[PDB]
Amino acid sequence: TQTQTQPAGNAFQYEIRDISLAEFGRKEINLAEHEMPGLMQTREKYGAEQPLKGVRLAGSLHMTIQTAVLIETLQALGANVRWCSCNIFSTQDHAAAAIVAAGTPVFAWKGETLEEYWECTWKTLLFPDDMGPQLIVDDGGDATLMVHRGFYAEDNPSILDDDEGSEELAIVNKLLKRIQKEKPGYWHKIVPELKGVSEETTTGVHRLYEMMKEGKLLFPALNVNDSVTKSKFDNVYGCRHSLVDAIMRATDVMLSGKVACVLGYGDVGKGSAESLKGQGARVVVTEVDPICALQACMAGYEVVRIEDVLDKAEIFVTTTGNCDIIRIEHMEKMRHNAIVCNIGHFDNEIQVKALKEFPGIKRIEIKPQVDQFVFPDGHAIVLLAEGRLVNLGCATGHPSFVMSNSFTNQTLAQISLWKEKYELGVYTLPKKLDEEVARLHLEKLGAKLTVLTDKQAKYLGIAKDGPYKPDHYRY
Amino acid sequence: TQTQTQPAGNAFQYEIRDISLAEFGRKEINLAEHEMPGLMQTREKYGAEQPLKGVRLAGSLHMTIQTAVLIETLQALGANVRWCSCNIFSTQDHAAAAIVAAGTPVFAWKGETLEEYWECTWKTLLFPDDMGPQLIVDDGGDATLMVHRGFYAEDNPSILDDDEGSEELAIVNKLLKRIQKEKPGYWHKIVPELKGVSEETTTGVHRLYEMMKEGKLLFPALNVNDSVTKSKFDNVYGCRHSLVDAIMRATDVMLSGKVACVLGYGDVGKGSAESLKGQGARVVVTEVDPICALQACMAGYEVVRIEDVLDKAEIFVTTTGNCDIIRIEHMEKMRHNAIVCNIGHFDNEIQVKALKEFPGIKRIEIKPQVDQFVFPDGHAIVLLAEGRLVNLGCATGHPSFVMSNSFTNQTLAQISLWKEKYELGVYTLPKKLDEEVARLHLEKLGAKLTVLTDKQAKYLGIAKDGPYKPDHYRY
Ligand SMILES: NC(=O)c1ccc[n+]([C@@H]2O[C@H](COP(=O)([O-])OP(=O)(O)OC[C@H]3O[C@@H](n4cnc5c(N)ncnc54)[C@H](O)[C@@H]3O)[C@@H](O)[C@H]2O)c1
Ligand SMILES: NC(=O)c1ccc[n+]([C@@H]2O[C@H](COP(=O)([O-])OP(=O)(O)OC[C@H]3O[C@@H](n4cnc5c(N)ncnc54)[C@H](O)[C@@H]3O)[C@@H](O)[C@H]2O)c1
Ligand SMILES: Nc1ncnc2c1ncn2[C@@H]1O[C@H](CO)[C@@H](O)[C@H]1O
Ligand SMILES: Nc1ncnc2c1ncn2[C@@H]1O[C@H](CO)[C@@H](O)[C@H]1O
Ligand SMILES: [K+]
Ligand SMILES: [K+]
Repeated sequence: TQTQTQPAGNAFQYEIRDISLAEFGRKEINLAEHEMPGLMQTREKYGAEQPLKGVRLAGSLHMTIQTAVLIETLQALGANVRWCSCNIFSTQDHAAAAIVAAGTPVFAWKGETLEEYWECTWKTLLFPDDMGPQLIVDDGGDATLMVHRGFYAEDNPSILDDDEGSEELAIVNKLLKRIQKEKPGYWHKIVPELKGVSEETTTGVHRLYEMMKEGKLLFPALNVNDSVTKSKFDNVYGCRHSLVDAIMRATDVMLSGKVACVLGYGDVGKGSAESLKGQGARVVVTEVDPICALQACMAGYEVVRIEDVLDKAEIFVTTTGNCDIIRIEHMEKMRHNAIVCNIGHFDNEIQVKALKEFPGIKRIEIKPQVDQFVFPDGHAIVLLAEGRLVNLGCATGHPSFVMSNSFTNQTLAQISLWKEKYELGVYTLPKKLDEEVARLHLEKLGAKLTVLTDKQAKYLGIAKDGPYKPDHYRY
Repeated sequence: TQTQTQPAGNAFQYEIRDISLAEFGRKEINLAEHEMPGLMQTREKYGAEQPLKGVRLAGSLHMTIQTAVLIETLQALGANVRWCSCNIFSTQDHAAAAIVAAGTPVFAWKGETLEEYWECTWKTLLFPDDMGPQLIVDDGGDATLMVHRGFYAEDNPSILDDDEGSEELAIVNKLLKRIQKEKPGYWHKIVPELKGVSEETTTGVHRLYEMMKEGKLLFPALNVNDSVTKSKFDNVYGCRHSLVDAIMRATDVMLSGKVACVLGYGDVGKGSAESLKGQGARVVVTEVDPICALQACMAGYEVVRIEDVLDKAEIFVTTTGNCDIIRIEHMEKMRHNAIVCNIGHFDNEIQVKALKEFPGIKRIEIKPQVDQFVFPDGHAIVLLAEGRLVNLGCATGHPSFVMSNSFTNQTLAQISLWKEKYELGVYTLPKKLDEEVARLHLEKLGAKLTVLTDKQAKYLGIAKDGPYKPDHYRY
């Protein structure tokens, strides 16, 4: 994909698809602001204080219209922002253009190659005068991964020669090796000034705990995914909206009456099942966790192993955050034109590589991000977004109103990481702030909260203004 | 209510309504055993070990057919059991009779007075030879309350002279005064031998933390309510079944098209709203917690203050565990024959006392536990179960299959309290045991659980046999 970079001598750097989309992007941002009252009210509340004044802030998170409102909230609070997407297909090019037109470095376009993706991550982290970010907003942990690998590779450069059998890790290694030649010691220079990362998603938080357990985490992390107002809203209701949206845009297939296999029944699987059930699909669920499996049964879904429904299901959606959920031997047995997609993580929930390399397979692009793979025996499957996040790759991701929850959490997390003294570890926002995120969205919905009386507050032993629930409450 | 006590010289004591109901109770217990695979498999698993051999075990928990299977599970593991109900209307007299016919002390019948209720609690706690329980199963904390008040009043008997403006506390104080006269030092004798309590319900757990906060808890407690397989199944799906069941049995009123006000949207409120929505009611929800309120909005419910639906709703259900949810000034404004009921706690969610004492009000019993209160202006309301737990008071409570979750947790909690050396505090069962509770119920449902491969287990950093989720996971 041919891109536009900043003119020579421009005040700031960028790389996007098309700056002429800016006016359209700005119109949709204006509409989205009205749909994001929590984010806009937080922008107003902290505006005078300027809590992020001058902070070098790098974000690696889907460059959508919703993220544009987050970027401009962080800027309204004083931050000096650079941004890239965290997925090669998730950028909305009009959002990127509108943000560049406002003067902000963005390195993101829809349809990046993997090489381009990591080059964009580097451009985002590299601030002028060979500086780095003082705070990072991350979704999936790729920016955090690059910082850590760059730092540890400066101590032991041989790790840049072990790709672990991963073509993508080879890309990262080659980039880091080039940076060692161009900017020796860069990562050791910038890590002491990087005061924290706020991480958006379940897989990114898992990566943070891998690092913290090995004693390798280099700076504090705020787990935004596990705010109640994120995990229980974005992951559930966001996917309820955006999964079926993407399937409809990509394929225009009727869901009603079809068997749809949802693999996983965590937060994303729960919302995904509801997304399809609302259209009259008969949803069947796979799970490894017996509690989640029992929840699916109590919702009226049949709990199956994938092999049990290869002759029945015509839609498969992976939601696990795990590897090798839909294997090549499964796809060999699927019904003709069965739709195969992933809403969980990266691209390894489906064995996309083994599918592409299957002997004698023929690939036909129906349209961008919709690929029919025809097997020699004559049956085909339809893969969406090359097995990457389908809601963002084939539609527009979650709608603004729910992203206002997630991004109010991100804003408060950035403020907290900057103002508070966190030790090395992974933290969550206090429950009273989590409650505030929800509270800010009630007025637009016409929802009126009841206020505890003095007698009731004493009876329950809680304050009228919260927090209302014990620390361990599950909602 | 005329009761039957054991014959003079009987091997054991009891007080129930009618022993002739035993054969009917036993038939329903036989059916319920098939619906409770978690309990029945737990019997087989721990049968040889006899982990509760000889343990004096007192239960204060709704004397239902489901509790009969729990009692006989505890006995099948060796326990020496005595039982009473924790609510004056919740006993199923046939269940009580079937358990007495099997040789077990039960002090419970449907329609006790408050004085009789506390006399039954005392008969349950008092073991032969002036002994007490070594373990307690409690639901709502009444037995735990009596033990603590008995112990502390032996140090300061003037505690028994302060009724605190409560007729029911006056009943407890009068009984404790008699026990001080008949058996001085009884509570100081039995407390050192009482190894723990396992508490079934949200309100009882709240009481445990209040005692912990005051430094007054006298023995360890296992919080059964907050097992995942209890709170997210019993409190939710149990009420989804048993709320509408009770409303239908009590009133035979069509829910479809009516506005039904559910006050509270925690676990019980969530299940209650689903109970009514399934019949085409238009559910409106009240809440003090903005997170729970936002969840209700995302489910398509209008969130209101009760005052905005007094001219609309014809059903009101309190689910809060809090006091003074439905006030007399609300009931004065309700639509004619509006149904008013409580599925939360005790009898103070609705201002039943103020209703009974309202000037000029007329009470007409339609049938047991269904009372029409006719106001002087001609409008009436229909109060269910005198404002006590409506599912247990006007129907049969939760169905056996979901109680198998709760009662497998109770069984495991009793085993744990007996075998492990807990300190003074409130504890929950380990996640792997919580998962086991769910796993035991999958076969009857036909659910097929997937097993992680070695590669997937390594990828996620978990064991193939669990636990599958972080400690703080909310499901
Ligand atoms: N695309 C989006 O917009 C979006 C939104 C939120 C989160 N996410 C991503 O979605 C993924 C899931 O997130 P979550 O919050 O639902 O996590 P979760 O832990 O709540 O749920 C994942 C579930 O997958 C199950 N699972 C794991 N391996 C399995 C297997 N082999 N077969 C069947 N089930 C299996 C687990 O038991 C678990 O219940 C993560 O990668 C997360 O980052 C994506
Ligand atoms: N009848 C049954 O079979 C049964 C089953 C389970 C639990 N319970 C009982 O039900 C009650 C609720 O339990 P839970 O697990 O749902 O507790 P919970 O804490 O999950 O929910 C209670 C909800 O009530 C809300 N609330 C409190 N005061 C309010 C007010 N004035 N107006 C509106 N909302 C208000 C709280 O914000 C909370 O979300 C407890 O008393 C519990 O012991 C009964
Ligand atoms: N419209 C969107 N804009 C930005 N991020 C999104 C959008 N929809 C979903 N996401 C995020 O993508 C993450 C997965 O990488 C989810 O945790 C979710 O918060
Ligand atoms: N059928 C039943 N038998 C015994 N206890 C029940 C039944 N239905 C509901 N309960 C319990 O009553 C408690 C409320 O006192 C709930 O926590 C729930 O576990
Ligand atoms: K969107
Ligand atoms: K029942």
